Parts: sequence; C-alpha cells; structure tokens
Amino acid sequence: MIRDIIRMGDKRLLRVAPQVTNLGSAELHALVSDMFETMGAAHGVGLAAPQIAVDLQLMVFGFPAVPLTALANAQIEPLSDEMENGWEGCLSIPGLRAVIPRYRYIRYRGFAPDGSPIEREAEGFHARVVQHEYDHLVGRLYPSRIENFDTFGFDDVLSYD
Amino acid sequence: MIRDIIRMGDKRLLRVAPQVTNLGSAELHALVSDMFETMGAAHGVGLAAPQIAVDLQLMVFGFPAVPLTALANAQIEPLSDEMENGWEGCLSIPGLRAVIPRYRYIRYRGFAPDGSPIEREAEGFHARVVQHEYDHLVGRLYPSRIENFDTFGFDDVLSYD
Ligand SMILES: Cc1nc(-c2cccc(N)c2)cs1
Ligand SMILES: Cc1nc(-c2cccc(N)c2)cs1
Repeated sequence: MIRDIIRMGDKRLLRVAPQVTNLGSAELHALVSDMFETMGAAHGVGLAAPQIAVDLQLMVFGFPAVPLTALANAQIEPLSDEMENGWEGCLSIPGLRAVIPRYRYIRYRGFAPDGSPIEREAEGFHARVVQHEYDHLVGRLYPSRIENFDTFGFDDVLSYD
Repeated sequence: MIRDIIRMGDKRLLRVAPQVTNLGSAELHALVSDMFETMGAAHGVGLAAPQIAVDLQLMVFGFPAVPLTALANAQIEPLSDEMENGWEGCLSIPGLRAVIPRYRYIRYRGFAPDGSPIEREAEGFHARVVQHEYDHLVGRLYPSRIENFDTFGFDDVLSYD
C-alpha cells in the first residue's frame, strides 16, 4: 500500500527513532513492502520510516547500481576522513536539491527484515544514500548540512557543478 | 507589467548588484511600477530587483503597517546589537519558511525613484523586511542565515513557535 510522505516542517521528521524489535514478523514485512512501494511511486532512491511518519530505525534504498536493500537498526562508521561533495534531494523536500559533503567510505550494519545480519562497506553514491537515510533516523535533514548555499535551489532551475 | 520571478537556484540571485544611476527617469519609474505590480500579484511584502532578474540596487516593500516604499541604493546600519527571531519566507523560495535572526533596530538610507533622499530608522518587522530585501542586493538568501533548522519547512505543514 502506498503511504503518504510527510514534508519538512513536520515534527515527526525531527525525532530520534527507536529500534525495530520485530524482525522476521509479518507486521515488519508488510511495512517494508509498503516502504519499497512508496519509495518506487515517488521515484526515490532511499526512504526512511520517519518520512512516512513511522517512528522506527528502518530505511529502504537502492536501484552506478546501489543494491535494493531494507535495513533495520542501522549503525554507520566512517572508514576514512575523505569527504566528498555530491548532489542530494529528498522526497520530504520536493523540488529542491543542494550539494552536501558526505564520507566517501563507510561500513554500515544492521538487519534485513527477516532478521539476518547485514554488514557492508560502501563508497560514493551508495555510501551517501545510506548516510542521508540514516540522518532521518536521527531527526536530521540535509539543509542543516549545506556548506555552500550557492548550490541550494530548485531542481529545474539549478546550474552549478 | 507583471514580471517573472526567478527562483532559488538561478545564479542571478547570487550576484552583487550595482547602483541605480537613473533616479528621476521614466525608465526607472516604469521598472518600480512593474516591481510593485509584481510584488502585489505574488502577495509579497518585499521584492528586490534581482528577484525579477534585474541587476540593480533597488527594492520595493510594504503593506503592523510597513509603509509602501521604493528604495534605490539602500545602505543599512544596525542601531544596536539586539537580534530578534521572526518568521521569513521569500517569493524566490515558494512554499517554505524559517525563523531567522535579524537586527531589531536599523537605520536605512538611499533614494526614492524620483531621486529624493530617504532615511528612516526602523524596528521589528519593518526592519526585518528591509534587511531581507537588502540581502538580495548582495547575492544572499535567508537559508544561509537559518540557525535552527527545526524551524525550516513548508508553510502549510509547519507547527513551531
Ligand atoms: C543525484 C541525486 N541524489 C539524490 C539523493 C541522494 C542521497 C539520498 C537521497 N535520499 C537522494 C537526490 S538527486
Ligand atoms: C510572516 C512572514 N514574513 C515574511 C517575509 C519576511 C521578511 C521578508 C520578506 N520578503 C518576507 C514571510 S512570512
């Protein structure tokens, strides 16, 4: 079932989400299902549970190919100090984008919805997607990470590199 | 004549605008006319020439009542250090607003379009309008001034005080 995505300004995006405690359950599998379906309908590459007003450490993401992934209780570790700049947008902030520095290299861990452990090293766009989605679990959106406000604007208008 | 307002992302918002050198001219009077008309059609309280892609130190503003004012070659001086927070939006960033600290007290100077000198002390919302419009003359938009990103979001969604 497609869920409503809440937009920046909604307090439910600003919460720190608790862990998932229902790995392998039918209730989680359905919620994950709905999230992939919601992500797909909005043409997203990532979506976090709080963007559909569900307060849980859960995100889906994927589609350079990033693997289709559902991830509960994510925890992330930079693998280096190299930052890298890249374009980011967000379905809760429709029509806009900005350039955001993210770690180029991370490891992330947590659990697939059937409860199997997940751990991967990630780089570049894959890395950036997971960091962005992780931010939501923590009440954080990308504008608070912009350093060059010249690169922030509407998508159909922007012309920076 | 109503002009197109350009949106955040357009480089023409990021320029430092040169002075007006045509006070008392028919070309300025028409441009000022168009700006009041453009401001009115968009339900703005302020609009700066670069928001209609005209690169000049010129702004209109007004409607607590703020007097309807056209102002070329604005220069501003805080009258104190008291900052004050207030809600701001911007016609080049439609649908959004944020809380922004501005000086509570300013003096501003420059010229009415007929070339008569203008100087006023200003406080509160009047002050804030002029500071906001002044920012555009200098390539600056309000997001780069947000300190609490919790208060930044879509207007129809937001619920902070
Ligand atoms: C090239 C682009 N990437 C994105 C994007 C980047 C990181 C995270 C999410 N959720 C979206 C928007 S435009
Ligand atoms: C209460 C509000 N004020 C504004 C506003 C405030 C300052 C400058 C401009 N141009 C608009 C938007 S919502």
